[PDB]
Amino acid sequence: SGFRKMAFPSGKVEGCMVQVTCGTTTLNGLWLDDVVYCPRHVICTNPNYEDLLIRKSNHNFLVQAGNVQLRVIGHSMQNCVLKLKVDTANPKTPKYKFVRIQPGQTFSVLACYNGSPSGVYQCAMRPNFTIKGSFLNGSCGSVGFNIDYDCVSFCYMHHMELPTGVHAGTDLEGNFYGPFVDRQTAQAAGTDTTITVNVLAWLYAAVINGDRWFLNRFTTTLNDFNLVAMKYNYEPLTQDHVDILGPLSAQTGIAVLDMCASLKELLQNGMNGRTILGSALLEDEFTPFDVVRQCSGVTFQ
Amino acid sequence: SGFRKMAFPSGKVEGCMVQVTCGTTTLNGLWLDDVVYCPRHVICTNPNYEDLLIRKSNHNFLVQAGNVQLRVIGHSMQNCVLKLKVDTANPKTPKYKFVRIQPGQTFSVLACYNGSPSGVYQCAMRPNFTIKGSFLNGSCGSVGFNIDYDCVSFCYMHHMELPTGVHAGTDLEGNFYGPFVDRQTAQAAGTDTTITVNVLAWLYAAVINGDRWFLNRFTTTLNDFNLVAMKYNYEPLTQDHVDILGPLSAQTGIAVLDMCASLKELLQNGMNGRTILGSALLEDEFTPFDVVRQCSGVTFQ
Ligand SMILES: *[C@H](O)[C@H](C[C@@H]1CCNC1=O)NC(=O)[C@H](CC1CC1)NC(=O)[C@@H](NC(=O)OCc1ccccc1)C(C)(C)C
Ligand SMILES: *[C@H](O)[C@H](C[C@@H]1CCNC1=O)NC(=O)[C@H](CC1CC1)NC(=O)[C@@H](NC(=O)OCc1ccccc1)C(C)(C)C
Repeated sequence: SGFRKMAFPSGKVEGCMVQVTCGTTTLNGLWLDDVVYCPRHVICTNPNYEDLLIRKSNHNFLVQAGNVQLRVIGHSMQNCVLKLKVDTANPKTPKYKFVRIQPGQTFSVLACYNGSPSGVYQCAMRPNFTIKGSFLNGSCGSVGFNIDYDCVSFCYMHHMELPTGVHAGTDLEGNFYGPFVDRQTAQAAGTDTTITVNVLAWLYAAVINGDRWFLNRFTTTLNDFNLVAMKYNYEPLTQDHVDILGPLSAQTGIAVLDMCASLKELLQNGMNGRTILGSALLEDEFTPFDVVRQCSGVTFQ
Repeated sequence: SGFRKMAFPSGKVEGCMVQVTCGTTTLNGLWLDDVVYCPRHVICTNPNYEDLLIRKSNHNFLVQAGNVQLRVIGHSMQNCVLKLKVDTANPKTPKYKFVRIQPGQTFSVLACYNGSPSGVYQCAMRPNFTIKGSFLNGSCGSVGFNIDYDCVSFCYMHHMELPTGVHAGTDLEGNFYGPFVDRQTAQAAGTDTTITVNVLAWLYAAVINGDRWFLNRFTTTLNDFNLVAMKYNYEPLTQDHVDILGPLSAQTGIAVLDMCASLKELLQNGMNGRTILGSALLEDEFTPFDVVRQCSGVTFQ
């Protein structure tokens, strides 16, 4: 019992983190096989990164793997990431993949400074393609990831903080999530919405854990719910979302559209001082998979 | 910027987790040097664990270190933990200590099943010596820990779930936190309180992060605050607590007793639909150290 916002164990990723210093910029890099990936804004000196990178030399890049130097034997840029070719393959390279996630999906973040891990936490890709992380100067190059059995799917590399305190970054192929650029220009996040399928998943987690007070006799149609969703700045719920909530609906014996009726009432009436799973707000950064994973006990290695 | 409930990187602990099977009980163990620590209720068959342990043989204990067998060459019981002497020292043993924490202190939990890590999350030792964890059948033997630079301080080993869905366990010397026993007798948690110094720390985190709406002109004395604390089932605030909040008070320029006045108003008036750091409740599982750590970026290795 219990429900916590739970990150993946970070060991496999910790073994990949290195420090990349170039000029007076230090940030983190990800060392997989004989390549170190890091944000291209580590490059010296509106910037024109192809200009800037040709002025570079391999010896300009100081890569720190713990206390061991890594000799850079080549470099290239891939969209907004730099790939530093090094002469030693990381002996701790896990089985891995580069995946791009969808808004509403969750991942763990290993926050790092100077190539050293500070902490691990979970978050979601918001509908507006930002993440609500916890990142200070020097955190660039920290990565986000999911683990499936033994394989690390890297999905995020951190690049910048936007002026609402939210964060933006790229996939590991260097392509930004959202309409952001690695320029210290005026950029704004854009209007966010609540991830409806996740809120419903979390309501199922609450039921599995004994919070039942928000349940009701009522029911509703998918269209009548989506009419209320739009009013409260919730994302529309699709038949695919109803399908993915299926297993949770089966386990609890509450039909998806019934749990939607509960959410409608919660949206129109509030919680009246009650809490759900220790929260006084409707939580939307747990996916249906996160809930099943946590309430069935799937492990990794 | 940002504030997340952040766990320590779990790598150093992941390398210590093993599976201990004995009869039809499987749970987790902690493998440090040539000893495996696990809950003594793994023992066969109101139980009398000294009786039960003498009936035992070394070969009764199946210790799984990944896919490698560990031969048990001796066993002894230390309070409510078993120490299984094995013939191989764990080559991945970190620098470590066994520490007992105080109510109000926080730690990371590496939740494990069958010796394999499932996830990592942060929590606090409640004033009533329970923790609000996330634990399913098979999680016993999972540990809680803090990391200071390179040294892992183990503080918790998981043993049981109480009938409110909260969790109880021991330090690594086998001594329970709180008045609990490793007996499937009727046991109840006992009345909990809110950890006041932590709530104030979290309010300082909010100010550091730009939430300022709850701040006020007012002030108050330590005794007049503690009179309001007692009314709302908050722990009393001591001059020592005021002292530890000192650094946060300095950084923000808000005197501790002023932030107490803010908390009084929040207690008497509620939040009126506002949120603080993404919460509609007053959060009390961040210590002053957790806040400083996260808003200054301390790392580990
Ligand atoms: C890399 O270590 C840091 C991490 C960053 C610093 C504080 N929190 C963080 O996550 N990243 C950077 O320093 C960025 C480098 C730029 C991309 C090449 N810069 C920023 O994050 C930057 N934000 C920014 O310039 O974009 C928003 C903006 C700019 C101007 C006007 C309005 C909005 C800041 C200002 C945070 C350093
Ligand atoms: C070890 O893997 C499990 C972990 C436990 C199961 C579900 N969530 C958990 O954290 N621990 C046990 O199975 C415990 C072993 C007992 C200590 C020797 N048992 C329990 O946790 C047990 N709880 C319990 O017996 O105490 C509370 C109680 C008992 C009777 C009447 C009122 C209250 C349960 C019932 C959860 C298995």
